[PDB]
Amino acid sequence: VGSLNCIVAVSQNMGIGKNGDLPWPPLRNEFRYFQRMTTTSSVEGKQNLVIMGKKTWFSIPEKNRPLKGRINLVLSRELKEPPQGAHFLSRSLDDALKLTEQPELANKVDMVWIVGGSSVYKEAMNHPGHLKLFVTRIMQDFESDTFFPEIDLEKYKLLPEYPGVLSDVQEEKGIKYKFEVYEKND
Ligand SMILES: NC(=O)C1=CN([C@@H]2O[C@H](COP(=O)(O)OP(=O)(O)OC[C@H]3O[C@@H](n4cnc5c(N)ncnc54)[C@H](OP(=O)(O)O)[C@@H]3O)[C@@H](O)[C@H]2O)C=CC1
Ligand SMILES: Cc1sc2nc(N)[nH]c(=O)c2c1Sc1ccc(C(=O)N[C@@H](CCC(=O)O)C(=O)O)cc1
Repeated sequence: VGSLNCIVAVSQNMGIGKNGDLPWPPLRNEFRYFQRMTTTSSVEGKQNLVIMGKKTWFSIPEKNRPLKGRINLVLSRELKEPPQGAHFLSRSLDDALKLTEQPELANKVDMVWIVGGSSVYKEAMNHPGHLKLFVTRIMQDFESDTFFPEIDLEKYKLLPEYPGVLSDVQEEKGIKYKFEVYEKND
């Protein structure tokens, strides 16, 4: 198994969701960035693993589930088995990450990407060791009912460059946004 990473898009007021979807209208190139980051694996013969809560799973359009080219894992303590289309089910983040070490996955998984929601982002952000956050800053306020936890900048350093991530301001549908990469090690 390789690196541990979170990825999120967040408004200025720290919103990530409203009513089971995103706070903003569809930003097609932003979605494509999510796809490219989470799918792209530098290691031959491996895929990346995506870890998500149950509501996040059901917020992805059924036509796009499972996220293609990635191993899809859902966190739930109420489900008895993975939802239709998903590959794995875990009862805790610690369990999911230990599973990547088991014989069924140990040599299949390159990067791990945590794709939300709010509880798993908060727990991940405080997981030991080396972790990166790929954050899209949506530069407007949007009504939301689900929020991103606080990024502790004493530990998470905003990187001044990263290969493959555009540095300039993007704009779709009249909404400006920018890509950021943070890293901690503790
Ligand atoms: N802007 C963006 O980047 C993102 C936006 N979103 C949005 O956020 C909303 C969904 O997020 P949110 O409401 O936070 O919900 P989650 O996706 O976190 O789903 C919560 C459910 O997942 C299970 N769960 C969560 N964490 C764990 C855990 N560590 N171990 C075991 N089970 C866990 C629980 O299910 P159970 O009760 O079955 O145990 C819990 O009720 C939607 O609006 C979605 O569109 C989501 C991700 C990213
Ligand atoms: C669950 C997360 S993490 C995240 N991080 C960033 N930067 N942007 C987001 O919008 C999301 C979301 S919400 C989301 C909902 C649907 C999809 C989706 O349907 N993705 C498909 C299709 C992508 C595409 O149509 O461009 C894919 O990754 O293959 C992706 C993310």
